[PDB]
Amino acid sequence: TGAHERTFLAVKPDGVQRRLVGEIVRRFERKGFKLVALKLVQASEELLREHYAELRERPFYGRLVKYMASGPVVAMVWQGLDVVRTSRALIGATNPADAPPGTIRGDFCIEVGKNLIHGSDSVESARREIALWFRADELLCWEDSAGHWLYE
Amino acid sequence: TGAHERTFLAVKPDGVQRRLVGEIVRRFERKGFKLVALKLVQASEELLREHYAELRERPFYGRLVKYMASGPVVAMVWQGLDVVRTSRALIGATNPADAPPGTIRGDFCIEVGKNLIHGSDSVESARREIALWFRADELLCWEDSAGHWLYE
Amino acid sequence: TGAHERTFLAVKPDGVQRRLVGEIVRRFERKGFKLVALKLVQASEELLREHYAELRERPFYGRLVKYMASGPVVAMVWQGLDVVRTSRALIGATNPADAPPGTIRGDFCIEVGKNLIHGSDSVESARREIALWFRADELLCWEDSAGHWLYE
Amino acid sequence: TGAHERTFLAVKPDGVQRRLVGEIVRRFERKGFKLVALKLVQASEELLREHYAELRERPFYGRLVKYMASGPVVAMVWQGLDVVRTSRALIGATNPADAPPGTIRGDFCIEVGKNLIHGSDSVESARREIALWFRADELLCWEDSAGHWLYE
Amino acid sequence: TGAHERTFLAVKPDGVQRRLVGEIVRRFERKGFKLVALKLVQASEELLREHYAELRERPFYGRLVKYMASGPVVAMVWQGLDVVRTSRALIGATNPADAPPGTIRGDFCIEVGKNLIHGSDSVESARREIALWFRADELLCWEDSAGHWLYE
Amino acid sequence: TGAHERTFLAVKPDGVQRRLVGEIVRRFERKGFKLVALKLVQASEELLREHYAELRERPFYGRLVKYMASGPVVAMVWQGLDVVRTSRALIGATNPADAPPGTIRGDFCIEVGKNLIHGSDSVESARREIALWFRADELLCWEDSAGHWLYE
Ligand SMILES: Nc1ncnc2c1ncn2[C@@H]1O[C@H](COP(=O)(O)OP(=O)(O)O)[C@@H](O)[C@H]1O
Ligand SMILES: Nc1ncnc2c1ncn2[C@@H]1O[C@H](COP(=O)(O)OP(=O)(O)O)[C@@H](O)[C@H]1O
Ligand SMILES: Nc1ncnc2c1ncn2[C@@H]1O[C@H](COP(=O)(O)OP(=O)(O)O)[C@@H](O)[C@H]1O
Ligand SMILES: Nc1ncnc2c1ncn2[C@@H]1O[C@H](COP(=O)(O)OP(=O)(O)O)[C@@H](O)[C@H]1O
Ligand SMILES: Nc1ncnc2c1ncn2[C@@H]1O[C@H](COP(=O)(O)OP(=O)(O)O)[C@@H](O)[C@H]1O
Ligand SMILES: Nc1ncnc2c1ncn2[C@@H]1O[C@H](COP(=O)(O)OP(=O)(O)O)[C@@H](O)[C@H]1O
Ligand SMILES: [Mg+2]
Ligand SMILES: [Mg+2]
Ligand SMILES: [Mg+2]
Ligand SMILES: [Mg+2]
Ligand SMILES: [Mg+2]
Ligand SMILES: [Mg+2]
Repeated sequence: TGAHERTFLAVKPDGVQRRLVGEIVRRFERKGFKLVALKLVQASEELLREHYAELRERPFYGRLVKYMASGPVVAMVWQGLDVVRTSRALIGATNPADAPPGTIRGDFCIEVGKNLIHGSDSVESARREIALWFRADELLCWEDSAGHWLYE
Repeated sequence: TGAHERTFLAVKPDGVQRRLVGEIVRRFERKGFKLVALKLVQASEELLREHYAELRERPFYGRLVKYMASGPVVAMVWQGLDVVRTSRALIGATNPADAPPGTIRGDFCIEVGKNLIHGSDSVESARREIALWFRADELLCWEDSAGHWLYE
Repeated sequence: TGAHERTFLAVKPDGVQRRLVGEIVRRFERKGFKLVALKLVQASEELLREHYAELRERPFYGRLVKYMASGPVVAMVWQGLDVVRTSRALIGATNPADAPPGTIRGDFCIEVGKNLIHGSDSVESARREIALWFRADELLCWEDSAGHWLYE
Repeated sequence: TGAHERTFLAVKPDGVQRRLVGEIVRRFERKGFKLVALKLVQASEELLREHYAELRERPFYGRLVKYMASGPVVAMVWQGLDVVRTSRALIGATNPADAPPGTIRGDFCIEVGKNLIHGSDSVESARREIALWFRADELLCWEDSAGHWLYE
Repeated sequence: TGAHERTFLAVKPDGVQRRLVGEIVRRFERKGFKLVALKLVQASEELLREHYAELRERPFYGRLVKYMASGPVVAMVWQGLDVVRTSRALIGATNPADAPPGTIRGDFCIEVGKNLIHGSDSVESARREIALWFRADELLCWEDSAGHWLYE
Repeated sequence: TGAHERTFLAVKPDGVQRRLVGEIVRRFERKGFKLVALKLVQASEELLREHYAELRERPFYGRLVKYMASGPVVAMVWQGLDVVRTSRALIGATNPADAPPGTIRGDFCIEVGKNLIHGSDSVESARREIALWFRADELLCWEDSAGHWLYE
């Protein structure tokens, strides 16, 4: 897919509550990525248990699911070259204490449980997460007039 | 409704294309308003013709509808005291040439046909537009921890 | 006093709680005014009752005093030409609904009771307020290297 | 000329010294205007005396000319619909004390002699000033990919 | 102390003179740390010689003390989990040439002697510096309504 | 030359088209570097072939030259201690995928061909590039009043 690669990002409840949705979106916009889906949702525990299926054996799993179900999240899909890996780099390490200044977590967060945002960790994860959170008809193709200035 | 008043805002295609979605959202966030719904959509001509029903006899109606249907828009609902009138003030006059610096249109736009954003013009318009664009289950009630610092 | 005019500003508890101290300070810094005093304090009811002596007959007086005593404020003195009147303009109208975008209240606030900041309303008020909140030895004289580029 | 209208702007020495060149340029860029010329120069007294010929009888003329010749200025030409009048609005009133917050002078200046920037006051003034400061071969025609999103 | 850990920061004279006090405070605010003390002061040589006691053998010690005593500084205490180590990371390396973009020194400074800010290098250093610069009654306890969104 | 070291930077056509000229200039301004030359130009292929002489055997050379000649660039000279190496660090790695957040390319770009800006790679390169792009009389000496706060 190359430049058509996509990732799933979600602003977590702490990001909404601390009024950082615009700030986060703006960082992906200024980087050059293309927004292809967006909605504010209250995720069910059922969806979240599937979202985090791979973490089912971790001791924080129960609390992570409860937390993510506790308030609104902003679900998003972004498109562009290497968007999965690059998004992860813009977000910064899982634990904000390891995330350098300049990253979202490095600039805005302190603790692993309140780290503002989720990003898919691979192309395959993004495929799964996009399908889980969004119908095909919520993913928009639009002609991106900036593309000429971001890509050869 | 008082502090529960709501308005409908939409970032128009020019706002998406020029990468101002985050910028716009951030201005409503920093003002203190509560985001209660959000989605990126491709609006149909049918929806837009009803959205702009009051302008049906004006000669720009056709091209307004075509333009708004020509690319993705970011549909939003914001909640708070006097949110309809205050949102209109943050956005600025219809014609950007009359919108002072500090407003969205005053800072970011030049011409009336490319003026970035729609806001409801009254509480009754907001009522109609919210129902037209969003189901009840897309409008989220969340406990706003900032509310104590915005309201008495 | 001319360019030596001074005003008293205070970031109110809502400004501290919403993390807008730096934002506010930065607006006075970028304007060209000279910071001559600064401290984070918890104001007593006794001080606040005198600070707001002129409002003693108003129905919001009791609640205003209690609120301002309820949490830390950032007390400040700024110096420069016409600083009292210009600070009031940067802050915006008492009621944020009347404060245009570009002002502190217009950009960041909604309601008259949670309006972020106090500014002296006149040179006489500033005289009184500066004396009430700060000792002479908390007001600092420093050689301002920017002064040649702000003043003729 | 319509959307091909042009104005002459100059960041004055105080704007260079206070490091606000980027800030100012960014405000015209975000507004949608097209940059068609730009250079850092040290203007001669001869040029400045002609630039300000209409102010020759005013008491500040001598000091204005000397000051503008005392350091580098950033000379610019911007193009777009109503750019002369709109530029003046973004800049704000001559005397910064009358320039509201949101404008360049309202946000960044205090005194009439140190007011950061010059803008042409009319289409005829811009014609004269552009010719005086720039050769025809310093004014660049480029295909503006944003134009589709700023104009009908 | 965990989340009650505290560090001492000081904006040095160059930070005040270049008008970066707001900018610096804003970076600590947006990170989530809690401001518990703040004042603008002119530090004595006596205090500064003790502040920098560990550097007494170094060749820049005399000049460092003189410089820090030469103009106002903004003394601060910040509270939060791992605040001492994280503050140092937000500030960046001692020598700004080694401080990456995104850090305060990486974004705003060039030279080791003009590096904007001091931060305690350990919990014990912070304890000592807090006691040296502030009385107990200048350190404020306030109920932090954002804490729920920064900490588990 | 020490603090008199100079580098050549150029905002490439993508930086002009995406409206990031002010943003880029502002980063060099806030760092403390001194702007000593600036112009918007349309570079000839002849000049660009010499500019990029060392890359003549690389497969992108033809397309790089054509691209850089295809639209306006903003040519600049900046002065200060270690400005060549530090500029390169602020810009970030050639390939934006390797450029961390906080850098220009890390924040604003995706692909190596659309990476916003050129910076000299050494003191000798800067010497050559400055002479190639600018006459001696376009390089300005001005007294930098901020220098006392950037340098010891
Ligand atoms: N030790 C922990 N305690 C609490 N929450 C944790 C912990 N480790 C991870 N989490 C949370 O779970 C989320 C998912 O964990 P994981 O998938 O391993 O990391 P990532 O989100 O970086 O892919 C994290 O982003 C974080 O909010
Ligand atoms: N003369 C015009 N030509 C083109 N578009 C127009 C014209 N007048 C208004 N419009 C467009 O129609 C939209 C709706 O018009 P109106 O409802 O009167 O204004 P507003 O959006 O400020 O409530 C405007 O926001 C603008 O984009
Ligand atoms: N009607 C009101 N209800 C609640 N609080 C009010 C009301 N009017 C004023 N206040 C509060 O009292 C403060 C002081 O009032 P006043 O001195 O008249 O205004 P200002 O602060 O603009 O000088 C206001 O800034 C506001 O926070
Ligand atoms: N009384 C004054 N003292 C000092 N400088 C002044 C005075 N009046 C005007 N100036 C300066 O002269 C410039 C040109 O004056 P004028 O052309 O009337 O204003 P404008 O710049 O708004 O077109 C102003 O921008 C200001 O910098
Ligand atoms: N070689 C030097 N020349 C001048 N000043 C220096 C030098 N090295 C360090 N300093 C200054 O002394 C301060 C204290 O030194 P040190 O305690 O090592 O650094 P830090 O502030 O990073 O803990 C530095 O922040 C810097 O301003
Ligand atoms: N593989 C490539 N494909 C396309 N363009 C490239 C490639 N490698 C380099 N370039 C472009 O050519 C410019 C010059 O390359 P080079 O001089 O090696 O890098 P730098 O700009 O870091 O000094 C780069 O900045 C980039 O825009
Ligand atoms: Mg994960
Ligand atoms: Mg309307
Ligand atoms: Mg009052
Ligand atoms: Mg004039
Ligand atoms: Mg130290
Ligand atoms: Mg190179």
